This record gives sequence, structure tokens and C-alpha cells, in this order.
Amino acid sequence: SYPSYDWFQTDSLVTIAIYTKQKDINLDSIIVDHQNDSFRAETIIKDCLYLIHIGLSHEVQEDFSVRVVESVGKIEIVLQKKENTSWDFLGHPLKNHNSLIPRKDTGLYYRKCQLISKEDVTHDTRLFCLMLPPSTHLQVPIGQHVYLKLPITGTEIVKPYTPVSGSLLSEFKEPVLPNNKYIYFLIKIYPTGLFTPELDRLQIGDFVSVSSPEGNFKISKFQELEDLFLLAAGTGFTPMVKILNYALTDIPSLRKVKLMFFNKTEDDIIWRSQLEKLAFKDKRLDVEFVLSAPISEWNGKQGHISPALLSEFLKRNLDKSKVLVCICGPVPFTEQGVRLLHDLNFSKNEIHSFTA
Ligand SMILES: Cc1cc2nc3c(=O)[nH]c(=O)nc-3n(C[C@H](O)[C@H](O)[C@H](O)COP(=O)(O)OP(=O)(O)OC[C@H]3O[C@@H](n4cnc5c(N)ncnc54)[C@H](O)[C@@H]3O)c2cc1C
Ligand SMILES: NC(=O)c1ccc[n+]([C@@H]2O[C@H](COP(=O)([O-])OP(=O)(O)OC[C@H]3O[C@@H](n4cnc5c(N)ncnc54)[C@H](OP(=O)(O)O)[C@@H]3O)[C@@H](O)[C@H]2O)c1
Repeated sequence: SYPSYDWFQTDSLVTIAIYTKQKDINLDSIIVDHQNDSFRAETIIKDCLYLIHIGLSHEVQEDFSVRVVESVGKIEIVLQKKENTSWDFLGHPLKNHNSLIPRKDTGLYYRKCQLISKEDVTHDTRLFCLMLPPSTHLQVPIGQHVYLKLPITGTEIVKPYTPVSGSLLSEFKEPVLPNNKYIYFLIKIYPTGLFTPELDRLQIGDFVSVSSPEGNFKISKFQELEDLFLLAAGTGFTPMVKILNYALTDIPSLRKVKLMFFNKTEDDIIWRSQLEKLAFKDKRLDVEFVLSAPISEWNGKQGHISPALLSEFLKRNLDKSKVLVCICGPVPFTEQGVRLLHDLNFSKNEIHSFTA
């Protein structure tokens, strides 16, 4: 029982219908890109990718709509004809049209997004806001990353970054939107790096190529969760941002979320003030800052991730609960951390480590 597609037209519209044959399909299952005359829709179907890739017979307008009938996993993409005339056929198939291929074996697809704003968050970390083009539908699920790509002399360079929410605070958070055009990133600029100095040179209104999402985190790890622990070092905070928002809004069984955030100095605590206000106004959230190398008077915890520190933080309560520990940071920090969680008798199923 394989996926399939069809199409129909009215005087002014062209509709493409994708029949996934799947339950669980939603607007995160499909990415759509199109030009005036070319159309690409990739649909996530279990571990495979179903691709529609067609050069359209006539031109269509930039704005289009995408709708899912969730009972049967039917997706409809409605395009707008530039000229209200009848089409003789949909178009000429292009590379890999109507192909069903395992995701592992697929290549990254990119589209150009526009840099809209850039804000300093710490001395070396910015909040970037990119805007998808009107002719793209793309949602980045919780826990996943995308690759950014920039041209330099002779070539293009690529690095992955993990989209975040625009804020942790409800007054600045975006609402839940049928289709969000904006993607936010917290990105630390390394003066000796290759990619981030070039990203930091980009002017407002210039363009960056953004890949489709990647990553194995599955939101089902949150079903019925009661206690969530978050271990982050440095920019390993970024996957935690959307996880933290979800934890406080979309898990009715959640009793506690605890973040232990490791950094070098007070000035490296990304979003310190936002985390302090969030934690203070919601007793479900605890946040603890650990500094490896404070430069001012510091009453808080100090050091690196250790057997000692996780004993107190992850101390077992008297009652059994459904638990999840997410960890992200420098590779050795995460490898040490996961080794230490196994020593503390957490299962594979109770650990998620965000890595490449
Ligand atoms: C899945 C994933 C998600 C990510 N998400 C984010 C995110 O949301 N935000 C974010 O800011 N970053 C994120 N990163 C890190 C990011 O991808 C880049 O690695 C980072 O931006 C540095 O790239 P660069 O070219 O600027 O620096 P690089 O050229 O890679 O190096 C920067 C500097 O760091 C030091 N360095 C580099 N490599 C090593 C090494 N192996 N050992 C010791 N020191 C080293 C050196 O001083 C080097 O000059 C993510 C990485 C992955 C794999
Ligand atoms: N999903 C992903 O794969 C993903 C997503 C986002 C970010 N990341 C990764 O997270 C990393 C964060 O980099 P950063 O520059 O922001 O961190 P950083 O500020 O240089 O360091 C953050 C904290 O981690 C500590 N630390 C560093 N290496 C350690 C080790 N081996 N053992 C124990 N503690 C260690 C530091 O201690 P010291 O003071 O001793 O240096 C510091 O307190 C990047 O490598 C990035 O690629 C990965």
C-alpha cells in the first residue's frame, strides 16, 4: 500500500492531492517549495520520503495553501493560476518525481530565506530571525535542526543550527499559527570559526540557504511525562528552548521541569533573565546555573558536569514517575553526561542526547 497523488483544476486554481495512506499525517509531515514554474513537495512517510517534483505547465502565484485531512492522510496543495486558463496537463515530472526513498538515503534540499533581524543576546551570541519565502511551506519540529549554507570565495559552506522559539515568555512568544514563516536561531559567533563570522557579516535583508529539517527526536517521548530534566552546556541550550515551551504548555501530566545550564561566565548565560522570570512565575520549572570559570562574585554552583552534581539534581523521589533526561552540549560533555546517567540507572528510553 504505497503513497500516490492526483491533481485537478478550476478556472483559477490548481490543486495537487497527495494520498499518503497514513494515519498521523499533519502539516509537519510535508515541505513544499515552488518557483513560478516548478513545484516540489516532500512528505515524511514513516522512515521514507515521498517526493512530488514537477515543472508546472503554466505559472502560478507565490501564495498557496496546504491542508491535511488527518483521518486518511490526504494532503492538498492549492496553487493559484497567474492566468485563468485551462491546463492541458499538470507538467513535466522532474528529478525523482513520484519516488519513495528511505530518509537515510536522501540528500538535503535547500531554499533561500531572508535575514529579518539580529539581536545581541550575550556578548558572542545573537538571536537571528529568518523568514521563509512566500512560496515555501516548512515547519521545523521540536528537537530537530536545519543546515544553513552561505557562499564564500570558491565554494559554499554549511553548518547545522537548531531553531528556537522567539522567546520563552508568553508576552513575546508567537501564537500557534497555521503556517509560521519565521524561524529563530540562537547562534554563538566564534572569531576563529569558519561559518559564524560569515553569518555575522550578513546584512539585514540578505539571504541564507536553509535545508529541510533533520533529527531523530520524536515528540512522543513526551507522552504522559511527569518529570523532565534538561542538561545543557553553552549553545546546547538551543534544543531545550522549544522542549521547555512544550513542557510547560502541552503536557498536562507534567509535575516538574528542571534545567541545569552549564556555562563559563555569568556573561555567557544565554537568556538568563528570561529563564529567571519564567522559573519564578511557574513553580513547575526549576533552573540552576553552573559556572566553570566565574569572573565575579558568584554564590551559585561551580564546576563541570560530575557524578556529584547529577546525584543531587536527579535525586530520586519516593514515588515512581515517568522521566526523561535530555542532554546537549560539547560532544565530550554529552558523552560523559550519558555515561553518568547510565551509572545512575537511567535507561536508554529515559535519555535523549542531542548530537550530530
Ligand atoms: C545538530 C547540531 C545543532 C547545532 N545547533 C547549534 C545552535 O543552535 N547554535 C549554535 O550556535 N551552534 C550550534 N551547533 C554548532 C554549530 O553547528 C557550529 O559547529 C558552530 O556554529 C561553529 O561553526 P564555525 O564554522 O563558526 O566554527 P568552527 O570553524 O567549526 O570552529 C570554531 C572554533 O572553535 C574551536 N573548535 C572547533 N572545533 C574544535 C574541536 N574539534 N576541538 C576543540 N576545539 C574546536 C576552535 O577554536 C575553532 O576555531 C550545532 C551543531 C550540531 C551538530
Ligand atoms: N544537537 C546538537 O548536536 C547541538 C545543538 C546545539 C549546540 N551543540 C553543541 O554544543 C556545544 C556548545 O559550545 P559552546 O561554545 O557554547 O560551549 P562553551 O561556552 O565553550 O562551554 C560551555 C560549558 O561546557 C563546559 N565544557 C566544555 N567542554 C567540556 C567537557 N569536555 N566536559 C565538561 N564540560 C565541558 C565548559 O567548561 P570550560 O569552562 O572548562 O570550557 C562550559 O562551562 C557546541 O560544540 C555545539 O556544537 C550541539
